[PDB]
Amino acid sequence: HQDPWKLSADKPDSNNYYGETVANGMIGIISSPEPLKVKEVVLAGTYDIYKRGRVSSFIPNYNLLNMKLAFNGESVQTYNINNYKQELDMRNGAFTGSFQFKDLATVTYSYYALRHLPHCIMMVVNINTQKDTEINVENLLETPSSLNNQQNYFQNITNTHVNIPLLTSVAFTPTGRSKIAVSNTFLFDEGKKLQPEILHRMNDADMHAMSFDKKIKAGKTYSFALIGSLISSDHINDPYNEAERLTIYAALEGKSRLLNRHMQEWNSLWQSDIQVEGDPQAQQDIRSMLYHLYSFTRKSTSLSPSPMGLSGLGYNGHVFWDTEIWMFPPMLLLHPEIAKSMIEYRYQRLDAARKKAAIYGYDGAMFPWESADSGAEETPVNALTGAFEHHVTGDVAIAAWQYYLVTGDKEWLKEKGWPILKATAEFWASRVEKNDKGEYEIKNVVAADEWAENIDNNAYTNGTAIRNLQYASKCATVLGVIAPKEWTLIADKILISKMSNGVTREHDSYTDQNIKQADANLLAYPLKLITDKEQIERDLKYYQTKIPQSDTPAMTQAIFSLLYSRLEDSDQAYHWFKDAYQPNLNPPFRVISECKGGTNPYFSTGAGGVLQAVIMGFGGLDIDAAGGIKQVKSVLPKNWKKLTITGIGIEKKTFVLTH
Amino acid sequence: HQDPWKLSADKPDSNNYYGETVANGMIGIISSPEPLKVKEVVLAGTYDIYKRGRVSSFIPNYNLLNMKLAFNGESVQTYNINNYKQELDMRNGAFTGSFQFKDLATVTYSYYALRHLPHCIMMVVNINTQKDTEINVENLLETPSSLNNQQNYFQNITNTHVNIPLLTSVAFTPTGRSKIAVSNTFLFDEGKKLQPEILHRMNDADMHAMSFDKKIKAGKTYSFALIGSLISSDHINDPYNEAERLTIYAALEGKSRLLNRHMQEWNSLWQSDIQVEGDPQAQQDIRSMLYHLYSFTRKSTSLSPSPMGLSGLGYNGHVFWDTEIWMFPPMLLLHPEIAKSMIEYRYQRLDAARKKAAIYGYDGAMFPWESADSGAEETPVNALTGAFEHHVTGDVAIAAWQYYLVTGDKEWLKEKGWPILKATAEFWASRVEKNDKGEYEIKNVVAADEWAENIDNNAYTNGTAIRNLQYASKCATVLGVIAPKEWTLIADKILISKMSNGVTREHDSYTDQNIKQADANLLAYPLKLITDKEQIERDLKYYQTKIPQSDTPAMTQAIFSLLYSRLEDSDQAYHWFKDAYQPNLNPPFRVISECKGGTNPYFSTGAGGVLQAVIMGFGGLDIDAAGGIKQVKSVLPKNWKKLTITGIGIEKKTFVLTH
Ligand SMILES: O[C@H]1[C@H](O)[C@@H](O)CN2CC[C@H](O)[C@H]12
Ligand SMILES: O[C@H]1[C@H](O)[C@@H](O)CN2CC[C@H](O)[C@H]12
Ligand SMILES: O[C@H]1[C@H](O)[C@@H](O)CN2CC[C@H](O)[C@H]12
Ligand SMILES: O[C@H]1[C@H](O)[C@@H](O)CN2CC[C@H](O)[C@H]12
Repeated sequence: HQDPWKLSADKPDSNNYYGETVANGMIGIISSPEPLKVKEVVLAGTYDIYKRGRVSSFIPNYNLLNMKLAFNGESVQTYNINNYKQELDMRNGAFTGSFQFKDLATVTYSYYALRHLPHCIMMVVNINTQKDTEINVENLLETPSSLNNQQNYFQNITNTHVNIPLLTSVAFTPTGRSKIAVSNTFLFDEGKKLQPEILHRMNDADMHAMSFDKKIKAGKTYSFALIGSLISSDHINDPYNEAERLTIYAALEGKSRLLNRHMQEWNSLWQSDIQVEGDPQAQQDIRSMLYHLYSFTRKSTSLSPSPMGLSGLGYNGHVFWDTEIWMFPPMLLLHPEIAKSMIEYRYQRLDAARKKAAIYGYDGAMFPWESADSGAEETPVNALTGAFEHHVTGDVAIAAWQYYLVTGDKEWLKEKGWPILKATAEFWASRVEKNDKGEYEIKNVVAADEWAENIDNNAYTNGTAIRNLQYASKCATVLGVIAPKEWTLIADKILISKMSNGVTREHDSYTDQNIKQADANLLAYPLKLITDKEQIERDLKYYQTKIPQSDTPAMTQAIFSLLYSRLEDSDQAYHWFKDAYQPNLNPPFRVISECKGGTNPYFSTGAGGVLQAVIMGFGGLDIDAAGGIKQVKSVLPKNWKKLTITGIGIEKKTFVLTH
Repeated sequence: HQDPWKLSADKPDSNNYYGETVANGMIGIISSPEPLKVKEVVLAGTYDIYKRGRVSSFIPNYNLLNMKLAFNGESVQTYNINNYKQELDMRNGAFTGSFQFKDLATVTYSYYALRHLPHCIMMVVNINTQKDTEINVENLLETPSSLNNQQNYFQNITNTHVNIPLLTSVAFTPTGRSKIAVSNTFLFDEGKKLQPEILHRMNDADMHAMSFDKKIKAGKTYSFALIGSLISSDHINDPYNEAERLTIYAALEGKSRLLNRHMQEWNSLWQSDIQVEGDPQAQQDIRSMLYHLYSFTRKSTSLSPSPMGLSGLGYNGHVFWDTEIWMFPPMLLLHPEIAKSMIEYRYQRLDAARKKAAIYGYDGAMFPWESADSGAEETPVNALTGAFEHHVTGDVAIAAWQYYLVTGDKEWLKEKGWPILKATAEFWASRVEKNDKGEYEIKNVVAADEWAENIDNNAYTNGTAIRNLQYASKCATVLGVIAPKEWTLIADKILISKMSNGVTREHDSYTDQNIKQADANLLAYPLKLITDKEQIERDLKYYQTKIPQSDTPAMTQAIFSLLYSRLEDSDQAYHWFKDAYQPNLNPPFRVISECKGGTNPYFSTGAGGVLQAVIMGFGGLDIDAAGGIKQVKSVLPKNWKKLTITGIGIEKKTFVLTH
């Protein structure tokens, strides 16, 4: 089960099973331990009030691939099949199940979130008979109880060449905010005259289904595919007609054309890759991390991933600084067009950030702690982060500036990056308070260490303010504009304090408390405000044991690893690399939970950080403050013979590291 | 009762009481004669169909500060209080009541529309008892009859340090257009363990309340605050969660931090001030006028005041040329950032003006007579002003050009000013008709003198067209773009005619009719098309007695005053200054009604005009046609020993005038 491209499970155990996701950055499909079922389907960009937090959320959507198969009237179930296996092929995001049904047939099915068609999904089923048999196949469209006011339709789209039977449902999110349309069809190889007749049943309020029978002689392969389109009023004006249109189009493209396009797009994604010799387990784990980030983002969009991407409803689908600081940097180096989508999400939401600042008594743009459709604040009101954790504004500025550093796109800097940098700097200029000594303070925040609430002069927050003001000032120079001289004055006098032992103090009330996650250490990486190796080391020694084992997110140990790599300490770097994610795994596919021993995968934020530990730490790769990518000193794990990182920077460079 | 900073009323008489307003440009709170109550609360930017005119209106909102206080079960009433006094502190917009309850305790309360937090209010209550006693306090959220489909909630927001009890209501404006949320909490000094238990009652369909009891020992002062947030779907997508978020935020900022920020913002506003020596009554009156304008506007927004600002529902909250010509000029000189918001309102509504022009058969932008949320026409259809009073378009142009003259901001001129000037000049170019003699006429309008309906070649209207065309042409030159030569050709030949006595004729059917308000005289000031002193004087002599005493708005005598000041006639200037507002006052705070002996305060338009009579007339200050502020000859009232005007223009100049 340590293939470098494929994650495999024998005999899924539903009592201890965490499903894997396939996704195209628009739809995510999460696996069920049951054959020919899916657990959950999530559509990006569709939010309504629903369950957790009393705020907007991703909505469980139609499990559009759900299928029932019977052989001579006997329904196929976990209990009456054998040699059942599942496999995720990370090369093309194919999820495949295979099993034997008694003495009758082998069944294999593969499904896909098509990479070129954001709103289309396909499942291909192959039946190989050992005896004469008759299959009954049913595709069910069950309206999830997250939706309401559903309608269940069925029709035949015909001409002289085709009969495309469309199974369509239309329904609404809880408050009516979004209209969802789903339309499915079967694809056959045998042609209009010989294809099975499709029956339609509407026997329940919340479910209808299309079905057929097919006799298959012993020794034959019979194949069919289900194609489905899933779209909403958040994506298109008329989702009903558009879903049907899309499914007709896809059906007429056909399975082979669809998969070829899909494969070509996945091939391009994997032109940026990480290869490790001497550690098959690391190789597979890292490939999984890349696979998840690639599946949970999409170039040429304004979409940004939640902490759980499209693996489910984790954290309501909301967008956090997890994108800017954790998922964005690895994607910026490997596929800058993906990073461009992530920053586009914030650029499009700059007006909402301007509104938030005004409501809370500040200038410029104040990005929300949690963001969704509008760009307004979406944090649950019971969490003080929403009102008080303000570093997110600086996080967005840092990412904006980095986008320009790595691409060198001055047109983008003028049209998009400067609007962000200017407004965010205006925010910080209005957010600081000057004291009697001429220092600038940022008082009453929630720290990056979120356990420290309503404290003053948080190290990370203050650091992000400094960087935002500096980058805005640098941006202004690049574009030949005059930046307020106050931005530099303020940046140079924002307080960052040391305790009497010379360690960076996390906030003004900090002595020796346990902390949730890295904060002061973030000044060393990513901010690079602390570059002195002795200071980096002192801060590591003091804070590394301050993070408890329980209830602490995977936003710490990857940074420790990276910093120990930059200090050329292989043993410590490797220790922290493993600790960053191996204690957070769930079976059978080694998906990553938020915390150690947690059960809420897939925490793409954690993957993002670990990828930085590999690329920026072990690989020594770094965003050069004067432009482009450079390489600094690094070390590898003892047991790693070679590290190869491909497709880095706009020059698409390959980096090879050995002992 | 002639403190220069405070308006005071002893023992409010509810049979003859017109309340005063505190406001932050977003929320206005109007006083009740009753202790611990408010009369009315208005939120800017929220409009729906409601009562007058069958068009969009401000909506009476939650009286969110309404409180009941009892001492040992005995509620506070008219009959059991003494030494009851109210005071408005204009320095910081604090409305304070104080009273003695029997011989047992003294009570003070102060409330604020917080200046830095547009959507937050606070009331602070202090109780000093002379014997041991127990108070019961109730805060009530009554849904006004203007709203529907209300929901009444209560909950505790906790952590190890705090228990913030939130009293929240959500409701809808009449047609469902806007969702309103209000959320209140109590602030205590004593901390979570010792603070009173908060009870919740929901005994009515349209009212719920939170309450507590507190024992107070003899000789001690007990203090608490009520904080409330009031916001709508016009302001934020999710007003429900945003109100609760805001109130939590405010509570954790705390009273002292909130009032410090409030005070700092008010301090800045009063850096522009008018000081009069030798007339305490004038000094107080003028401070009131400045106070109301400062309270009813907001820098760094796109908000514009209605004729009654946030003092009530007067004229449905709509925006009229009252802003551009009456409130905007004094604010442009004192605080250009306030003027900037006023013109921003129009800029953001340029599309809607373009739509109006197209619908009425013209080119360019035709600004509506009455504006609200969209920028479309909002005048009641029974008033011919909405279809036919077209000078508003010229008024917006004049203000836009003046903004540039006073700031010299060429970037603003390019991005915003020119778009307005260009489109408005295109309107006038399409609005005029050329006659046989080569003159340009503007036929079938309602005059600035609104009593003249469906007449031709109104003096003021024609003059605004001339200026709009001139200013647009000059703008084009500044920016180096080529302006249609037709604009100057037209401007030079727009008809303005004289009667046989050499007086400017109001319109083509005018001989000697009574007029509603200044019209022909407006050509002298503000337009400055008539500069010849003998002409100005003849127009004054003819028209000054044409305005009746009754049913004529405070949009005339201030201009007469200013013009007599420019003619250096102190007696006439002072006569008209007093006549402009003193006959319009309502007790006990000397608020200003629209007309003489009227009962509909507060007419902020009138204050705006009178402020021009003071600044531009007595002070001699003037917007120079070539840029900046200049000073022309003027006189003072005999009894005024000194006039000091501070914070004028972008140089923030002080002007001092004596006899
Ligand atoms: O942004 C992080 C935060 O830094 C952590 O304390 C964990 N949080 C949980 C949800 C999201 O991942 C968020
Ligand atoms: O804002 C986030 C925070 O970043 C996370 O650590 C988890 N919290 C739980 C509720 C809310 O989503 C809040
Ligand atoms: O614009 C003015 C108009 O010039 C006057 O005749 C009175 N009107 C009443 C409402 C608003 O003040 C409007
Ligand atoms: O247009 C305004 C006019 O400017 C005012 O003098 C009052 N009028 C009454 C109805 C309507 O608001 C109309």
